[PDB]
Amino acid sequence: RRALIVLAHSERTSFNYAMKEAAAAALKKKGWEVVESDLYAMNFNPIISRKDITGKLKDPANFQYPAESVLAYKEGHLSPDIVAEQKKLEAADLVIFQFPLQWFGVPAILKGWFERVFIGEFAYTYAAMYDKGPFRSKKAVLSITTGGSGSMYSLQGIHGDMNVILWPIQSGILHFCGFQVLESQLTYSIGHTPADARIQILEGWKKRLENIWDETPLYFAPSSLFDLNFQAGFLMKKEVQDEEKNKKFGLSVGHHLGKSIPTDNQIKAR
Amino acid sequence: RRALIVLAHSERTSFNYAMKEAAAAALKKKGWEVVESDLYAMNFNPIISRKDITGKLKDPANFQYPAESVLAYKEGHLSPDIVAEQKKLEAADLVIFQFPLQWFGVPAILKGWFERVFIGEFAYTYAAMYDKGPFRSKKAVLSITTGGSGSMYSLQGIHGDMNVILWPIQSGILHFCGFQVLESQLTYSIGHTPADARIQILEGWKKRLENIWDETPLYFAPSSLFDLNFQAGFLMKKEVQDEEKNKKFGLSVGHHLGKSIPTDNQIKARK
Ligand SMILES: Cc1cc2nc3c(=O)[nH]c(=O)nc-3n(C[C@H](O)[C@H](O)[C@H](O)COP(=O)(O)OP(=O)(O)OC[C@H]3O[C@@H](n4cnc5c(N)ncnc54)[C@H](O)[C@@H]3O)c2cc1C
Ligand SMILES: Cc1cc2nc3c(=O)[nH]c(=O)nc-3n(C[C@H](O)[C@H](O)[C@H](O)COP(=O)(O)OP(=O)(O)OC[C@H]3O[C@@H](n4cnc5c(N)ncnc54)[C@H](O)[C@@H]3O)c2cc1C
Ligand SMILES: Nc1c(S(=O)(=O)O)cc(Nc2ccc(Nc3nc(Cl)nc(Nc4ccccc4S(=O)(=O)O)n3)c(S(=O)(=O)O)c2)c2c1C(=O)c1ccccc1C2=O
Ligand SMILES: Nc1c(S(=O)(=O)O)cc(Nc2ccc(Nc3nc(Cl)nc(Nc4ccccc4S(=O)(=O)O)n3)c(S(=O)(=O)O)c2)c2c1C(=O)c1ccccc1C2=O
Repeated sequence: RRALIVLAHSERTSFNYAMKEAAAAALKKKGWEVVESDLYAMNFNPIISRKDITGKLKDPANFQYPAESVLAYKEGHLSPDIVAEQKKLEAADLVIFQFPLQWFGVPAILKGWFERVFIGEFAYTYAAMYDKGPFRSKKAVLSITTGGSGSMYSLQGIHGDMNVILWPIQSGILHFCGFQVLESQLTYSIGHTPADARIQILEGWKKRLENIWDETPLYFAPSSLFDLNFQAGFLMKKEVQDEEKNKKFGLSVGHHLGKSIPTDNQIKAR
Repeated sequence: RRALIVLAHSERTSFNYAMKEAAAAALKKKGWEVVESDLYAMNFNPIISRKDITGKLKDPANFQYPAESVLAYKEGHLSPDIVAEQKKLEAADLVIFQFPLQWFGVPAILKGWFERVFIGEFAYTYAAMYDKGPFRSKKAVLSITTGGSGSMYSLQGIHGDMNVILWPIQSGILHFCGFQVLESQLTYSIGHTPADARIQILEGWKKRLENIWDETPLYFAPSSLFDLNFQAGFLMKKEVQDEEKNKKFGLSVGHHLGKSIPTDNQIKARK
């Protein structure tokens, strides 16, 4: 069992670093082979460019990134820092994303990590996406710390449902490539947590990773219910559309179908 | 009136760049003072660090960006790039974010732009946020070109409702700082769009800009319905919670209240 920890924070004194290192000690004691990826420490470049391709470009005039990136992968002409990361992606059974919440999403350095590493054919394919994604036998977690409390991200909060915020990350990025997303570890208002309570959070996180691989993941609508061709528009099957019309709740946050959204569908397991 | 355009594409030969240039010339046509912000061309730094503070750090031992960046702004110890961008904001009346949809969100360079430019005390404040935000006089628009199609992001699409994908950007980032978000300009299935069809998209976009200041912005639950208190935990007033009990719809995407979401809340204007 091998695991990969990705950390997007610039400081060592950060609670994210402490939250990272805690995961390491907890998993290593369980017999895990853990590798890390402090994005800031590596001086990782999150900005995609034509230099991501180390081979002869197919069209140096009109450059299209999703075209040259797929070709380079099949020929081994991606940037050496991207290939290095991809080797860790496949070798790792569990992937942990540790970061502070930043403007209702991941930090730029992490967003750019996704963009450069999740290259077509490697991470995803339209002939094998979501349920059939390359990373099927793999589980992903989100370990986030926010400045705001949990009430502010409640259904009756000022910012809105936190479930909505985590959707374009856990669904469209993680699950899209086959990943099984587990229940996110949410840390609301960490800047306002008493000293001896912070110490407890580290323990609840370390105890969790003792039996995390046997957890029940979040629910997504399986693609077995979609047409999955380019002429139908990848829409849902009418056999199912007529079935889901008698229900009160939608399938998921993005697959709500103009009706009620399942409580904590993106934070709590089904 | 002044307009700011923030372009996020590495390629000059991209349709996003065409969409930027066409938007520029259309505004200058109507006597707009147009300022541009080509991130890739500006070699903009998208990563936050203590390097963002040129002065002396309050605590180089235990460094915290949010609490340390607010200080530099107050005293004027911010990086020249950040300040040069913060001035373009304040000056302009209309902000346009031109970018390709990348992984169900914005490019890192644009995300980093938000992270370094939008600093506390300037862009936002716990007392002055959303409806009472600092940028409550200004308007913002999203101009997006996606790979997938409109049906893929339809309600029954494999990807899901675009309104959900657009919410954390428009509500959590734009509106949070006071902005008035207009109807996003979505260009689906680009690359599968014919040449003569791509020349018409530009003109229609240039036409919309003619009377875009007189458009209706997207709906967001007014902060008046909430108790802006920490003892109340910034929740909806019980007076308001008892009003929205006999209803079968929420107020927005993030304020669905476990109920239904108003159709096209993040793409189509109110009513
Ligand atoms: C650009 C930007 C955008 C942001 N956007 C958002 C947003 O949209 N929403 C939002 O809610 N927040 C936002 N934030 C705030 C951000 O979420 C918080 O700053 C972050 O979650 C906490 O930072 P940190 O995890 O590095 O911990 P720090 O703030 O560095 O540390 C928190 C506390 O943990 C303590 N600590 C450190 N190490 C240990 C240890 N080993 N044991 C015990 N205690 C320890 C420290 O004493 C410190 O007081 C944003 C911040 C930035 C910079
Ligand atoms: C890292 C990454 C993540 C992505 N994530 C997503 C995602 O989550 N969802 C999604 O849907 N898509 C995604 N995409 C795909 C992305 O949305 C498209 O590649 C992008 O929208 C293409 O837009 P462009 O500005 O590059 O235009 P281009 O694709 O460069 O332009 C297309 C065509 O327009 C023509 N053209 C250019 N200028 C003009 C002009 N002035 N007049 C007429 N024709 C012109 C060009 O000749 C070209 O053939 C992603 C891509 C990347 C690289
Ligand atoms: N850095 C923070 C922080 S912090 O904890 O690190 O200071 C916190 C933080 N949210 C956040 C901000 C303030 C407070 N609380 C807060 N704030 C002030 Cl200025 N005064 C008081 N005192 C106060 C005043 C009157 C009544 C009661 C009280 S109380 O102390 O008992 O809560 N409380 C609380 S809470 O946990 O106490 O509810 C969360 C944020 C951020 C952000 O950086 C940020 C960035 C972008 C968007 C949003 C945020 C953001 O929200
Ligand atoms: N880069 C691409 C590209 S590429 O053009 O740049 O090579 C292309 C591309 N896909 C992509 C690009 C163009 C179309 N356009 C396309 N094609 C056909 Cl055969 N028919 C129609 N008709 C059509 C026209 C308008 C509206 C709806 C429809 S409908 O077919 O969905 O009913 N449109 C269609 S389709 O789903 O509608 O078939 C997918 C994607 C991506 C992505 O990067 C990407 C990333 C994450 C998730 C998804 C994608 C992605 O889908």
